[PDB]
Amino acid sequence: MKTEWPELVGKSVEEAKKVILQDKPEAQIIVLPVGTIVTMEYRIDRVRIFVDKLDNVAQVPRVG
Amino acid sequence: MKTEWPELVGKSVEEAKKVILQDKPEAQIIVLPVGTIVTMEYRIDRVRIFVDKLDNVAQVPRVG
Amino acid sequence: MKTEWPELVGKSVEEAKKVILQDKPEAQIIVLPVGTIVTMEYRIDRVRIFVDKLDNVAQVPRVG
Amino acid sequence: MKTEWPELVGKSVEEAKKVILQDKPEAQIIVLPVGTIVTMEYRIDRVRIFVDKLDNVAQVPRVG
Amino acid sequence: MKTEWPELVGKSVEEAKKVILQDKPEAQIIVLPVGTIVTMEYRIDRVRIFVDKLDNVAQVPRVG
Amino acid sequence: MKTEWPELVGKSVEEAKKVILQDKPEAQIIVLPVGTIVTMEYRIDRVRIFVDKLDNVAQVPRVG
Amino acid sequence: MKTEWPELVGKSVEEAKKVILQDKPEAQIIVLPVGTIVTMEYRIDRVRIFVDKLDNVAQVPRVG
Amino acid sequence: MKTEWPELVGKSVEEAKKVILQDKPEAQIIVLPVGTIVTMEYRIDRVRIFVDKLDNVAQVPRVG
Amino acid sequence: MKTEWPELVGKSVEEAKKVILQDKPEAQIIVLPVGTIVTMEYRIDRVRIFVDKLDNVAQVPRVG
Amino acid sequence: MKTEWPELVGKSVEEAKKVILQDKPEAQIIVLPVGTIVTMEYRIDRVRIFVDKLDNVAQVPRVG
Amino acid sequence: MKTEWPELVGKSVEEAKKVILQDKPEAQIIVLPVGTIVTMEYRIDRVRIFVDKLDNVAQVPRVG
Amino acid sequence: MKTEWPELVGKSVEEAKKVILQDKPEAQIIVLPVGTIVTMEYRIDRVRIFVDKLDNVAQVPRVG
Repeated sequence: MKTEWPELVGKSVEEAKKVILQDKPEAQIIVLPVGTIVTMEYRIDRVRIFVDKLDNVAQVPRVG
Repeated sequence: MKTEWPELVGKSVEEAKKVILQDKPEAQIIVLPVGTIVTMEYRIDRVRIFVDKLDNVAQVPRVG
Repeated sequence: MKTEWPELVGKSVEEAKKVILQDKPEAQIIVLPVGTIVTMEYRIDRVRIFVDKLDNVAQVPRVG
Repeated sequence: MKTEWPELVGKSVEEAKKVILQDKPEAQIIVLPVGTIVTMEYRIDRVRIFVDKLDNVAQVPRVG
Repeated sequence: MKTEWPELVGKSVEEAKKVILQDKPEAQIIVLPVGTIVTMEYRIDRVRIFVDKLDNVAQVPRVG
Repeated sequence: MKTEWPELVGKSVEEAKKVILQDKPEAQIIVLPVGTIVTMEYRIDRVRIFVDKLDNVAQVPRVG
Repeated sequence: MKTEWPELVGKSVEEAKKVILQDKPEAQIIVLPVGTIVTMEYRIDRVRIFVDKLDNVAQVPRVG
Repeated sequence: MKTEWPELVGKSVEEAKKVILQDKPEAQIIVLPVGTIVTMEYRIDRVRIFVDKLDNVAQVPRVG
Repeated sequence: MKTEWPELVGKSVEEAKKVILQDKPEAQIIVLPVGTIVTMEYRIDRVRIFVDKLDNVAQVPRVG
Repeated sequence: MKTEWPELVGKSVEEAKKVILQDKPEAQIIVLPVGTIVTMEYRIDRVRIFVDKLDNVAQVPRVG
Repeated sequence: MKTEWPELVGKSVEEAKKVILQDKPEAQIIVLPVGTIVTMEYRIDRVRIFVDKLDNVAQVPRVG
Repeated sequence: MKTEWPELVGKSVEEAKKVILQDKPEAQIIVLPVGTIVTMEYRIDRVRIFVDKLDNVAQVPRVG
C-alpha cells in the first residue's frame, strides 16, 4: 500500500492533490501549515500535506 | 445519541454543518483551526469542527 | 449578579454584544480567539468573548 | 507619575492613544495582541496597549 | 561600534531602516513581530527590528 | 557540496531562489516564517529559507 | 448529578480524593499539575484534580 | 482488532501493562505524561499510555 | 479589602503563608512556579503565590 | 547505510545503545524525552533516541 | 544606579547573591531557570538571576 | 578565533568543559537542556552547551 509521497516535496498543493488521488482514489486530503500541532488518531484514508508560506509541499506527505 | 461524524473528514465546512444539523438539530457548531488549544468544559449541544487551511474538515467532529 | 452567558454559545459577536449589554449595561466587551493566552487580572466590568474562525461565540462568556 | 490607564479598558486604540498622549506627552505607544509574549526590559517612556481582535483595549495599559 | 538604537523605539519601520543604514551602511535589516522565537546565531552585519501590530518599532533594535 | 548561503541574509525570496537554483539546480525550496517549528527529517535536495514579515531572508539558508 | 467541588480548593489530594469518592463512588481520579495541556474527550466517571507544587488542589475539580 | 482500553482509565501503569499485554501480546508499551507533544507516525504494535502525576492512566490507551 | 502583598516579594513561602493568613484568615493559598499557565476563573478566597527555584516569592501575590 | 532502527521501539536505552553501536560503531548517541524540541542541523554520526518516562525507546531512532 | 551585572555571567548563585547584595543592599533576588516565561511588571528592588542546569548564572542579571 | 566544537558532540559535560577551557581559557560555560528557549544577546566569552537527559553534549557547542 502506498503510504508516502517523497516525490511531492517542493511541488504545489494542486499538483500534490492530483498525484495523491491518482495513487489513492479514496484519499481525504488535508492541507496544514508546517509546524501545526497535530494530536490526531490514525485514519488510513487521510493524507495530510504540510505546506510552506507559498502553499508548496514542505515535508513528505504520508497516510494517516 | 450521535456523537461523532467520521464521514465528514475531508468535506467542506458547509457540507459538515448541513449534515451535523440534520443529525443534531440543536447543534451549536464551532469552527476552529487544527491545533487550537482547547481548554473547554463539556457542552452536549456543541459540535467543534477542526478545519485545515482550506476550511475542510481535518479531524472527526465530536459532540462536546 | 449575572456572571455567565451559556445562552450565547454559537451565536454571533453582534448578537452576544447586544445581549450582554442588555444584561450588563457597563460591560467592557473584549473579543479574542479561542486559545488565546490570558494572563489577566479580574475586572468586574469586563466580559471576554472567545470566538471561532467565523466570529461565533465558542465558549460561555463570563465576567472578569 | 501616571503609570496605568484602567479607564481605557474597552476603548479603541485611537481613543487610548489620544488619552495616553494627553497624560504622557513623551509616550512611545506600542500596540500588541493580547497573549503576545513579551520578554522586554523596562522603558519608562513606553506604553504597551494589548488589544483584542477588534483593536479594542483588552487589558489595563501600563508604562514600561 | 554602534550596536543599539534606543532612539528608534516607537518609530516606523521606514524611519528605523533609514536611521540604521545611516549608522551602519552594511546593515541587513530583518523585521519580525514581537514575540517571535529566535533561535539564531550571531551576525555582526544583521539588525533585527521587532515590530508591533502597526509596524512600529517595539523594542530597542540591536546588532546580531 | 554547497550547503549554506550566508550571502543571502537580507535578500528577497526571489533573489534567494535564483541564487540557490544556480548553485543547486535540483533544490526544492521551502519558504517558512522565522520561528516555525520544524520537526523534519534530512533531505539533501531541500533548502529551507526562513523569512521575515517582509519576505526577506532572515537566517542563513542551509540544505536539509 | 454532582459535577463540581469548589469546597476542595486549597485542600490536599488525599482530602480531595476522600470527598470526591464519598460523592461519586465510581470516580476515576486523575491528578495533574496546573497548566497541563489537556486535549481530552469527556468521561462522565473521571474527575481531574489540578494541583499546585505542594499537591494542594488549585482549581475547582469538575467531572469530565 | 482491539484498539482501545477505556477500562484502564484510572488504573496504575502496572495494571494497564498487564491487561494490554494479555489483549495484545506483541504490544510495545510507551508511558508518557499527559500533555506530551506527540508528533509520531502510526505503529500498529505500539500502545501509548498517558499518565498523571501519580502514574495512573489518565486517558484511554489506544494503539498507534 | 486587601488584595495584594508587594511586601512579600523575595520572602519564603512559609513567611508569605503566615502573612497572608494574618491578613486574610479564609485564604486558600496555592503555590505555583513562575510562568505557569493559568487559565483560571476568579476566586475571592484564593491567593496564588508564584515562586522561584528556591521557593521564594517572585511576583506580588494577589487575590483571585 | 543503516539509518533507522524500528526494531528498538519499546526497548530500553541500554539495549538500544548496544544495538546501535553494533550497527554504527561511530554513533554519537543522544537520549532525549519525547516531545523535546529539536532545532538541530544534520549530523551523519549522531543518533537521537526519544524515550518515555521509563527510559524506554518511544519512537524509531534515526540518524541525524 | 547599578542596573546590570555582566561580571556575574558564569558564576554561582551564591557568588551572584553576595555581589548583588554588596551593590544593592535592598535587592530581592529571584532565581529562575533560563527560558522561564516572565510576564512581570517592573520592580526597582528586584533582581532576577537566570540560571543553568548547574545553578550558574547564564545571562546578565538586571534590575526589574 | 575558535567558535565551535563539533568534536564534543556525544561527550560528557566534564570532558566538554575541559576541552573548551583548553581552547578558550576565559570561557564562561553554561549547561542547558536541549530545547531550552534562548532569547539571549551575544557574549563573546560565553559557551553554551546543550545536553541530553544523560548530561551528554547533544549539539555543537558554539561561542555566544
